[PDB]
Amino acid sequence: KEKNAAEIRQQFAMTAGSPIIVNDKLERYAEVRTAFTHPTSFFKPNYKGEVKPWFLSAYDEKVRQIENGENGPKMKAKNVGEARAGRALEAAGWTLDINYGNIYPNRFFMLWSGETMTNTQLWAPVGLDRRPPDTTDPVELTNYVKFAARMAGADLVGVARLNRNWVYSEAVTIPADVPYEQSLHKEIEKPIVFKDVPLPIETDDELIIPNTCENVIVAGIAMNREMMQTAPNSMACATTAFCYSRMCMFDMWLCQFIRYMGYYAIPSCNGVGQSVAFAVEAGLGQASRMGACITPEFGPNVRLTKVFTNMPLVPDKPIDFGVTEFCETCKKCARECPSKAITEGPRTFEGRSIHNQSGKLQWQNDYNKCLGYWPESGGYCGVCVAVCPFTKGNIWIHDGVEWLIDNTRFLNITEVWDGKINTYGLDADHFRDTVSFRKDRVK
Amino acid sequence: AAEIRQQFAMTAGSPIIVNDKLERYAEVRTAFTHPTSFFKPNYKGEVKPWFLSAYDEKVRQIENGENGPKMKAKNVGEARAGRALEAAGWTLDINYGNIYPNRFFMLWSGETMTNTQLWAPVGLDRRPPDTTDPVELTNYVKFAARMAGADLVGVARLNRNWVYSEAVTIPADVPYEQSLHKEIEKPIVFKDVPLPIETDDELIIPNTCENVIVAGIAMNREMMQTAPNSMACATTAFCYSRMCMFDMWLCQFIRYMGYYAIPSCNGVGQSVAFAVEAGLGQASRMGACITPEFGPNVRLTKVFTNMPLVPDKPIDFGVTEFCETCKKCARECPSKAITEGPRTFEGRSIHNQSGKLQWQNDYNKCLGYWPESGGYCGVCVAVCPFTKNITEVWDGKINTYGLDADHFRDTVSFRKDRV
Ligand SMILES: Oc1cccc(Cl)c1
Ligand SMILES: Oc1cccc(Cl)c1
Ligand code: SF4
Ligand code: SF4
Ligand code: SF4
Ligand code: SF4
Repeated sequence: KEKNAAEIRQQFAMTAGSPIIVNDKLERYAEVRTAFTHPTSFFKPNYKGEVKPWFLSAYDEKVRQIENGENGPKMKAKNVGEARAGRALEAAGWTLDINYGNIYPNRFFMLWSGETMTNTQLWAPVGLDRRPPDTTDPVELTNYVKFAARMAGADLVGVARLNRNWVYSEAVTIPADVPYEQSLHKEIEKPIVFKDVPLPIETDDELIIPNTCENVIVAGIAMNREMMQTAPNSMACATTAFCYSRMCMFDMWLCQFIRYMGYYAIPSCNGVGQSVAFAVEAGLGQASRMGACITPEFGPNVRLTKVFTNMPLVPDKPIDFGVTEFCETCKKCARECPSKAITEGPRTFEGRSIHNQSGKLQWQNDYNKCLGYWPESGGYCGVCVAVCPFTKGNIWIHDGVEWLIDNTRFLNITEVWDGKINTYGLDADHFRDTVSFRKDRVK
Repeated sequence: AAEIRQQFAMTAGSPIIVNDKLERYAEVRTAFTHPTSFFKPNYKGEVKPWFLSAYDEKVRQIENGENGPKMKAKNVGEARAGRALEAAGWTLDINYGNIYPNRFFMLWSGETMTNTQLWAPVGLDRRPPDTTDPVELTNYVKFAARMAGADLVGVARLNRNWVYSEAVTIPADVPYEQSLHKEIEKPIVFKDVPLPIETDDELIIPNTCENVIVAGIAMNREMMQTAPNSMACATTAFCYSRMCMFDMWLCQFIRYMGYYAIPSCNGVGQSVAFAVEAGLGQASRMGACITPEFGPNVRLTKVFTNMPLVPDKPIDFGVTEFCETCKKCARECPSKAITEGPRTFEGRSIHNQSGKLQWQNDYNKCLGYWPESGGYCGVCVAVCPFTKNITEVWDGKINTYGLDADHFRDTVSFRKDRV
């Protein structure tokens, strides 16, 4: 029986309700607490023992590997030119991303209003962003916005009501008068608040999201399997990087579509809130031991971005295809993790360190240990994603009655450069899995 | 598809036939820019820049619940959604085509880009190349081109006949808000200099700029078949933003490999000629490059570089002989812009470059239909055999970037077909 991704999603659909289990110690999480930004984790030694911002120490390791003809830690390249080429591809992939994630809200690409954008100015005579909505029916709007999402580069798209528990209490950002070249030295915190205002607006003191901001649209941006399977080496860094620029394009495209439909839209990429939780509530997939959203189509080998809006929409149903029970017995990511960051224990409500948000039931991982491996390896690792059985393209089988996971699944870089590739790194052997008709956009 | 393209490869040599009269063509002569064609009436009889008159028709259509000229939408909501999708598609494109060289997204150096600055401590853009072998470089850069969103990619030596003699641009310190009102003409010249450079007087391409890399960016078939209505405008628009990201991504890769790279999108030179010389397809009666995978339903962009590369062979799969007897685009064109006659070396008007054997079309007649219809037409692309209602499009099949899984296998690539 030929694989039917739509059938699979329908088979495992849940009844409505946020799947994330929480208790009374839950409070919104200040973004500065992530390992990338917090002072306790931001600094890492380089290979000479010099203590630096982690990404500068990682740069030192990239340079060292190129000079030594390596594609990764102790991984010899074919020659220096191949080592150089992998890092050139990685660096280029980030072209449309600011400071590794686009996290500053309402700066650079992540503007909360389209008014100053060159595209908005060019189109101003038509008045699409000033004319009241011609469609308020959530059913039709869901079909329109999901169609637009696929045009804008999403491989998966889902809708959820906005759960404010996953919106950061304070964002990391920069003052509005700070030019890019000083941005990394002038980062500040700024509260994200919800108020009775008509439009998203930023004051000197606050980023203000309107109380009318009902919905979040979550996109999955598929990474390339062959390149991620080289983790922790450079080609895994390149598929990561290119997908961050795809995320940025998605956010801007979709926000402009929503604005030109007469609503407002807030982009975010890696900023504003916790993408994994939104993705789980929007039904893209389930949380996992490693901490990523695992999808039926791509496993965890998929990036996430999201857009917040007042556009009326129909929320999607969460999905339960057994990930929690497989993660309970699998632990491959924990065993293979080069830094032992991933727990082999049970889920708890108690954060392992400052980097975890306490009060939600999850596997609690040590993300300072994870980040510490990045300067050592000169990359963004990804070994957990690479070894997860759900990342394999071969997991789904049909037994004549229904779909199921094949339990047998759970028991070099020159060839990548010389091997299979297609547009955006997508794989035509599986691309049919993300075909979409109206019936699977809105019910 | 790899079998087909090898089967139809020609021996080396530009297939475009030229004569002694050929001269490089000033970009201002295109119908989009030239003063004789730029102003068009709207439906009220008011003469405006053609795209503003076209805007007025889009507004009139939304108000009247239409997706195109005399084409009722399901309701006003559907009409609005089609124009919202079209407008959004252009997000990463400046003034319909990114033609101003070394402005906005089309910078000729990576030095000021936020990504280059972030990566500066690694020194990839200042380190000499570690690879000079054109075979390996061709494989690397084509792999990168596919990562960067090209559905097709080819390489040719740069033929300066197709580089505009003078570009349309704006002064470097003019802000976006005044760009449309302060467009100027600036020569593109070739000189013995190390790097692409712009002076007050000239855009200077180095004599070492040996090669052009041409990308095909596939449009969506269902949407283009709604031409001249709004969903054909939307697939057009989204692919212009795909073009811009391709140029920037690939230029950065080439720079981080130790070479220089000039992006262009619709600027700098004539994409159809470059695409034919790079083997993506053949010229056609309508004037487009027709590819085996997509026919003419594919957009083009290109990047110029001194990176050593292996030129691809031109391809001949019989387009010329088919266009000789077909004439379907010419009979369906709503403005009679496309000739039914034979190819000549003599342009029909200022908008054509004389001195090259081609079907000569009247591109002022084409542009005149755009304000009338409120869109970018595309009927010629839609009806062409090589290419093979709006509610059904919105309710129907779609996939990532509008690509089609029924055909996506045709653009799979291994090293054997890259070099
Ligand atoms: O969020 C990410 C992911 C990978 C690399 C970096 Cl630097 C940031
Ligand atoms: O080059 C193009 C193509 C379509 C529309 C416009 Cl305005 C320009
Ligand atoms: S490797 Fe195993 S335990 Fe880890 S996330 Fe994947 S399925 Fe779960
Ligand atoms: S990215 Fe690497 S170091 Fe981090 S959790 Fe995954 S396997 Fe461990
Ligand atoms: S775009 Fe339309 S008007 Fe222009 S040549 Fe093609 S069919 Fe004719
Ligand atoms: S419609 Fe016919 S004559 Fe026109 S470009 Fe296509 S094949 Fe050629």
